[PDB]
Amino acid sequence: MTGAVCPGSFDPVTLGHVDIFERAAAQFDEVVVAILVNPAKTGMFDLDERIAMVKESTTHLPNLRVQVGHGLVVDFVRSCGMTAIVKGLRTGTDFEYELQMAQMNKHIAGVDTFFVATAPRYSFVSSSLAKEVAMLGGDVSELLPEPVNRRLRDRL
Amino acid sequence: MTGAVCPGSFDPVTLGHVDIFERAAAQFDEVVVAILVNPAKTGMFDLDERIAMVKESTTHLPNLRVQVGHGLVVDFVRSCGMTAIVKGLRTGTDFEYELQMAQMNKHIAGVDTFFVATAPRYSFVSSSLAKEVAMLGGDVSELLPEPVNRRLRDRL
Amino acid sequence: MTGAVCPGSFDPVTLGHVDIFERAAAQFDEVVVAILVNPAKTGMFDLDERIAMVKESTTHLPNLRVQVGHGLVVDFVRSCGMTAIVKGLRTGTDFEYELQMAQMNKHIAGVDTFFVATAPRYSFVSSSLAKEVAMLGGDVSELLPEPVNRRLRDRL
Amino acid sequence: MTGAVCPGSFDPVTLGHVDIFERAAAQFDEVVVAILVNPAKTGMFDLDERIAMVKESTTHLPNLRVQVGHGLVVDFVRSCGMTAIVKGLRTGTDFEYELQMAQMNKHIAGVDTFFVATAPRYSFVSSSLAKEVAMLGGDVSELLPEPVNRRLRDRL
Amino acid sequence: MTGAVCPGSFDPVTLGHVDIFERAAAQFDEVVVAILVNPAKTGMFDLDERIAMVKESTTHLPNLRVQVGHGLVVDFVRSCGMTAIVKGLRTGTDFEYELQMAQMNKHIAGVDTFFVATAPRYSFVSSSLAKEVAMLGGDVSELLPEPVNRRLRDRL
Amino acid sequence: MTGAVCPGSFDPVTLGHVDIFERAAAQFDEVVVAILVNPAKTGMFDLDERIAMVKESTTHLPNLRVQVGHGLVVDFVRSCGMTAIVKGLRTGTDFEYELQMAQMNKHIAGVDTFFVATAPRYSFVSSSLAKEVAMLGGDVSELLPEPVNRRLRDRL
Ligand SMILES: Nc1ncnc2c1ncn2[C@@H]1O[C@H](COP(=O)(O)CP(=O)(O)OP(=O)(O)O)[C@@H](O)[C@H]1O
Ligand SMILES: Nc1ncnc2c1ncn2[C@@H]1O[C@H](COP(=O)(O)CP(=O)(O)OP(=O)(O)O)[C@@H](O)[C@H]1O
Ligand SMILES: Nc1ncnc2c1ncn2[C@@H]1O[C@H](COP(=O)(O)CP(=O)(O)OP(=O)(O)O)[C@@H](O)[C@H]1O
Ligand SMILES: Nc1ncnc2c1ncn2[C@@H]1O[C@H](COP(=O)(O)CP(=O)(O)OP(=O)(O)O)[C@@H](O)[C@H]1O
Ligand SMILES: Nc1ncnc2c1ncn2[C@@H]1O[C@H](COP(=O)(O)CP(=O)(O)OP(=O)(O)O)[C@@H](O)[C@H]1O
Ligand SMILES: Nc1ncnc2c1ncn2[C@@H]1O[C@H](COP(=O)(O)CP(=O)(O)OP(=O)(O)O)[C@@H](O)[C@H]1O
Ligand SMILES: [Mg+2]
Ligand SMILES: [Mg+2]
Ligand SMILES: [Mg+2]
Ligand SMILES: [Mg+2]
Ligand SMILES: [Mg+2]
Ligand SMILES: [Mg+2]
Repeated sequence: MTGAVCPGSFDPVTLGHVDIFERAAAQFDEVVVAILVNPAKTGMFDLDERIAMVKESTTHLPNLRVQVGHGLVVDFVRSCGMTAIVKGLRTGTDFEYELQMAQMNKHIAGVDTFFVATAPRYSFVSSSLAKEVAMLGGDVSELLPEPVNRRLRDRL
Repeated sequence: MTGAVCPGSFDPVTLGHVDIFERAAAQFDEVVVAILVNPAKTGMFDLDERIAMVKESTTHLPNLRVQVGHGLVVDFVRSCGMTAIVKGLRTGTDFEYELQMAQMNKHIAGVDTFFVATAPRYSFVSSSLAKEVAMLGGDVSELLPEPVNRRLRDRL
Repeated sequence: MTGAVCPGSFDPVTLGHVDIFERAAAQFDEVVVAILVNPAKTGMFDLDERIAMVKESTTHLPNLRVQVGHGLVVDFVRSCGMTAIVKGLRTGTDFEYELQMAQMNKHIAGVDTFFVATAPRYSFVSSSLAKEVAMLGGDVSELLPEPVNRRLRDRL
Repeated sequence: MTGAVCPGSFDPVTLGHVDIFERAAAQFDEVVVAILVNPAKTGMFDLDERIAMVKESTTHLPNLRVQVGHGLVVDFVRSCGMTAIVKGLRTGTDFEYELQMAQMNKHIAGVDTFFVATAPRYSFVSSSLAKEVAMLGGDVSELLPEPVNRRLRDRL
Repeated sequence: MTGAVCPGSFDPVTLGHVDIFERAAAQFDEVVVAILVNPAKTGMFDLDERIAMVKESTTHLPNLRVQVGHGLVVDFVRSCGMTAIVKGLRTGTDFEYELQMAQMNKHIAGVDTFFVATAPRYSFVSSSLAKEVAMLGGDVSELLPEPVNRRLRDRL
Repeated sequence: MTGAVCPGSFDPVTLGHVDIFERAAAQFDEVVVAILVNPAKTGMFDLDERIAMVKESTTHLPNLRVQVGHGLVVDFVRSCGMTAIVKGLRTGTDFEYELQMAQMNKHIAGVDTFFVATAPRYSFVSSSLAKEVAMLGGDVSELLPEPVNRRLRDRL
């Protein structure tokens, strides 16, 4: 059984993430969305809200499951009995930076990384930027799934 | 039932190629190496020399098959009953070019593309560069597989 | 009295082009689309087919005019009584190439260049890529304007 | 009446900024230099000194005015009755990064962004780097307008 | 007598650094590894351990010496009676960023900078990334000289 | 006994070139400018015109010599009793291309490459671009040295 882990902070999940989830889900037997803890960076939502927002936006994906990660991505991936990561890429800069982590991840663990190009529509969409805009009152509603919008309309 | 295509000219196959082959064969049920026809320009090796070279270097990959394509990659992909292309990336610049190709392929045919970062040790290997060096007497034997080295000796 | 020129081959105009046109026409009193002659190589469409295509897609832009240029863009620009070029950019790589052109144009003629980021939805559209796909039977109709789609049908 | 807002922190303004100011001022009816507040990042000068340094360096630009911005750039721009931003770009990396903000800024507000390539002379000039060098005793005097130099010769 | 300074934090030195050291040492009369103090960023090792780790890994390099730097790299270089810096580059992004510092360093001090491309083997190797992996239990032993490994096997 | 080679076509030499020459001549005991033969394509200037141009612009560089190379640069380099190539870099993109070349040269011949960032003032100068502009009547005289300007006048 083929499989890939999609790691990230998903704080919050965006239509950009959901496109990746779908695209990954179309090509692997299982996909595991791994929500990584950052103990240094406090963020807008906590895990329960995070998982919940991913679960609500991915109901149409049976082979996909959501799960909290800790420690080294590669350790998490291997603990899923998988050997592959799937990440989106918006630009060549992202690639130059993801490249190093991917080559490190192969070196230490035999875990490979597959990259998908962002969808043209959402290429400018990122969690941090959507937050800041939303904080300052801008309408980011067309860039996020409704589960996320409802919860934002609660943090007004 | 999971499957990816690796399109390219493989004129000739390199260790870089073989690496992508292995890496895709490990994650998909089926891999199809697609040797693509270009009219301008004609290669150094002929279509059958290329299939032979690809077959000869992939004997350890039982889920891997080699076919020859004409026309759009997506037409070729759709015709294998597959919806997914796999390619290696050397640099951020490669990515920016392939990103345009990838999105255009997805738009016209729902065919997605998965990218895989070069292995550190072959990041400089490309077939055009290896050929240029071999024509002028440089030893590229450690960058190509034995089947290829063989065919190259008989052009000294 | 504020004016910019959009130089290019527009062989043929795409929705990407039209987007830049609109975006420049909104910010300058006058926009001049400059169809530039290249000897090597000859296009797919002929000079008058290109003007027709540009006129036909810009009927909603009253401050926009189309002229044909030969030679250096800066000579053409200076001759419209203008000091400013406007171009779209797809990627960081586009920028690095155009940056050299821009600075060289400013040095030799005091002509400046204003760059405008591609619209997300057309970031993959270029005329050469659209042509390549159309020659091989892919549907690019959603990336080009109706006047162009029309002329393309009559080459199937 | 055409117009563009030049936003930044201008702490302090550099000959790099002044070139942009001039170049923008040559193509729009009005230009508004917007000095953005960062409540997180304390910096070398405060607003009054900032505005003053810009005002002293831009006396030769009648259509230009200087003004403090708050909140979302796009909200500021719209409050000036304008629909355009003008930013300098030094490299393809800057572009990849400015691209996302620009596409976001169009999405949420219809505000467009125009980019100008830095002048070859000042391509390495940036406020933060000039500060650090000046802090550590290096002579950055040829990279900053005299209004800024005099004030630095006061912070020795 | 020709010479170049190799500045960095070397916390800790990697096989990536050692390749650079060697390559620099092969082309200049002397090389001075300059270990720069960052008073803001606390790091894993302190200077004595840092110098010691470099000294133990560079015994085979007679023309090379190790030394603590303070203040402006260019001031340090000039204090060695040298006029050149040598740095490794992994990617085009690094280059775009090192370019600005190098052009600044020429401007203020006539100090030039030479760049060497990383070795394919170690292209993904960096001190910070090796630390994090090692912190989290990954085996980075093949990416660091034995002097560094022994000391890491002490911080378990 | 320290030495570097500067390979290139120098068709013709520019101020950019001369800058690299000076910068290398300041740091190595010997510099060899290597004018490399290309069959496709033939230049604007002939091999002896190029040597003359390089000699005429480097009279102030006593440790600099000009030879003509055929074949691989590394063969030419090894034959000067040298192990080092020196090249200028304009952009991150230049770097990514030259990085492949550099690593391939090191692999096949132990020949290393040192890169030097363009001087700000000539960052846009390349010989192909200067030629294109001169053919169409633009004044490139401030970007090339007098010996070259001379030979160009006699092609107006
Ligand atoms: N809009 C988008 N399109 C395609 N892939 C995206 C994407 N946004 C994010 N991704 C991918 O999915 C991964 C998980 O995202 P996160 O790390 O949770 C935050 P982000 O949205 O990437 O941007 P941020 O790190 O600037 O907040 C990212 O590393 C990226 O590879
Ligand atoms: N050393 C390497 N490492 C990883 N991927 C590589 C690689 N070399 C090539 N690839 C990928 O595999 C695909 C097939 O390659 P081809 O189109 O047959 C020729 P090439 O070897 O890429 O070099 P060239 O196109 O510069 O001659 C390419 O699209 C490329 O992305
Ligand atoms: N989809 C798009 N979005 C934004 N700008 C674009 C664009 N496509 C083209 N442009 C810009 O408009 C200018 C005119 O384009 P042309 O030179 O006529 C051909 P092209 O459509 O860029 O593709 P090609 O040159 O790869 O065939 C280009 O310099 C480019 O920067
Ligand atoms: N030297 C230069 N040449 C051209 N444009 C420049 C420039 N320096 C800055 N700019 C542009 O003007 C904007 C305003 O500058 P600021 O944000 O005040 C600081 P900065 O000088 O850009 O560099 P920094 O952010 O590293 O301090 C920048 O975002 C950049 O787009
Ligand atoms: N693996 C590698 N290959 C080639 N050059 C490298 C290299 N790692 C580092 N260098 C070069 O040597 C310099 C000194 O390194 P340091 O600043 O001590 C930490 P680093 O290993 O570069 O990565 P970091 O800054 O992400 O921790 C770097 O600026 C880089 O130019
Ligand atoms: N303005 C400049 N500043 C710094 N380095 C430069 C430079 N112009 C060229 N160089 C470097 O010197 C080397 C020799 O150049 P050549 O191959 O002779 C032609 P070119 O002048 O680079 O432009 P072209 O190749 O685009 O026509 C190049 O490899 C390039 O890296
Ligand atoms: Mg993130
Ligand atoms: Mg190819
Ligand atoms: Mg074109
Ligand atoms: Mg800033
Ligand atoms: Mg560092
Ligand atoms: Mg050249």
